[PDB]
Formats: sequence, structure tokens, C-alpha cells
Amino acid sequence: QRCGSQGGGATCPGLRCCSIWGWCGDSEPYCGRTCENKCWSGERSDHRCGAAVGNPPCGQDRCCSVHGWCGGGNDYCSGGKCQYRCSSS
Ligand SMILES: CC(=O)N[C@@H]1[C@@H](O)[C@H](O[C@@H]2O[C@H](CO)[C@@H](O[C@@H]3O[C@H](CO)[C@@H](O)[C@H](O)[C@H]3NC(C)=O)[C@H](O)[C@H]2NC(C)=O)[C@@H](CO)O[C@H]1O
Repeated sequence: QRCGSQGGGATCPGLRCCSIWGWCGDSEPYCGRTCENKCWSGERSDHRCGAAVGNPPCGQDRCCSVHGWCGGGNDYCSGGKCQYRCSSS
């Protein structure tokens, strides 16, 4: 959907990346160099995620588990274990 400064100020559903062009997505055009909001480089140094720290993104191929930690794989990305940016699903 539309998002960010070029798409009426919306943040993407499921805390996905918003590209500098105002569209939501999950891939390098959305999340890498041409990312505006919730970009892969925005993950915290301590890797925390979730509402308590303002719902930061996670890096490339990492998900936000329901425990509040970014990381890769089934513990972090498989449904039930993942709260947002869920991968192995
Ligand atoms: C007007 C235009 O095409 N300008 C270019 C940008 O729009 C383009 O970004 C991509 O734009 C398309 C729309 O043209 C986006 O596709 C839409 O994406 C949403 C999900 O986010 C989906 O629901 C729509 O159905 C889909 N529409 C179409 C027509 O497929 C796409 O997500 C945008 N990609 C990015 C990375 O933002 C950029 C980059 O290609 O270039 C402009 O010139």
C-alpha cells in the first residue's frame, strides 16, 4: 500500500519497510538503500524490538519475535513465535 512522505504519512501494516517512493514491501527496493521508514539498517544495536522500544525494524532476514528480540530463523520468524516482519511463513 501507500506509505511515508510520498503516500499520505502511513506506516506499513506489519511494520514493513516504506520505500522512498511511498510503497510498502519486504524487499531490498523497499528496505535497503531506497528505504525511507522501518529499514533493515534501523535495527537496534542491542537487537530489541516490540512496542516497548517503539517498534523498531529488524535487519535483512530477521524477524521480531513475540519475546521482543530481532533475529533470524524459525524461533524469531515462524508464526506463533513472531510478532512482526515475520519471515519463514
Ligand atoms: C508511478 C510510478 O510507477 N513511479 C515509480 C514508482 O511507483 C516505483 O515504485 C513502485 O511503484 C509501484 C506502483 O507503480 C508499486 O507497486 C504497487 O505496490 C503495492 C504494494 O506496495 C501494490 O499493492 C500495488 O498493487 C502495486 N502496483 C503496481 C502497479 O504493481 C511498487 O510497490 C513500488 N516499488 C517501490 C520499491 O516502492 C519506483 C521504483 O520502482 O519508481 C518510480 O518511477
